[PDB]
Amino acid sequence: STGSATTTPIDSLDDAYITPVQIGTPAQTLNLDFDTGSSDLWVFSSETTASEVDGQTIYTPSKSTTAKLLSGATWSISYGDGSSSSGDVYTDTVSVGGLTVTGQAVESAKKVSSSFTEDSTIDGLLGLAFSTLNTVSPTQQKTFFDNAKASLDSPVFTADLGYHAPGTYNFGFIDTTAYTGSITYTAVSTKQGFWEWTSTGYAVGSGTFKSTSIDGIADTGTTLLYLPATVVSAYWAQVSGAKSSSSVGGYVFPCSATLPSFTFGVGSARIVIPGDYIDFGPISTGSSSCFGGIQSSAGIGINIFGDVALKAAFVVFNGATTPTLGFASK
Ligand code: NA
Repeated sequence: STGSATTTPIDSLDDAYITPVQIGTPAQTLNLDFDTGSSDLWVFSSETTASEVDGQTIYTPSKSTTAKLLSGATWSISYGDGSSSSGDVYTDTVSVGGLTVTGQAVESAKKVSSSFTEDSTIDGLLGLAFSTLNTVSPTQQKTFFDNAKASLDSPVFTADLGYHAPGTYNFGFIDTTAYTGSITYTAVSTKQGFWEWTSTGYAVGSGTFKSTSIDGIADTGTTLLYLPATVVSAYWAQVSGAKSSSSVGGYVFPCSATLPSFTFGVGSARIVIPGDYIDFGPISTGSSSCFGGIQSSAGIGINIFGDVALKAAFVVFNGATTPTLGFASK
């Protein structure tokens, strides 16, 4: 089997992407944030504290003829941005882009933190990291990918995120029309439950490539590119008037600037992030200070190749017995 679903930016900045997901019988379609940096499929629901729901579409298990309470199971998750959610668990039928899993754990939120309530466009998350990070207690649950894997034509999914445009998540096949050149594969460590890999270096604009190992995760659920402070300083030094602002919480730059590209290495291959991808716009409405899309990972404890990096590539998440990542230009 295979599946193919379009993923759509939630706003004009590509802060996140939403993908429709069919849950239950008859289908309830919710727009989920597919997150390769977490392992829970959780949804706003009929159980969510009413004051914490503001425009989201909710999953109502009582209206699904295939929903079953996973008795005694609870979940609770905290993300890198300080957001959180928790609740109980149902099993149900879940379909993505025509690919169906029966008996998927669907984590029903009783509580969500303010950042979820305030984002009316995201109805929940669908985790695509390794199932070792799933938070369901006392019986850990599998991701949608892990449950689908054995049925797939190939044990892979691909992320093809758009810049200010829709893109695609495919399950079970490589679309050889969706990228240019060849795919370069690189080793993954699953030791922390993430799609963790080592980039071979970087360049700033038309500058020389610096060969240096940068361990990080491929995380579709993180907006920005978080790299070591040396790398990030080197990048922003090439933008007149850019500075790190403790008050704003990262590097800002004059909105009048033209940003340089940023290149990252994947083995001997190179993925170029155009400068425009690094502009996250005014820090507040009408400001002439703009927020940068490359930020320091210092204090986060891991480098994160989030959407700013991933949307410059066609990315293969290879879930074979020895997982690997693939990157192609597109
Ligand atoms: Na922000």
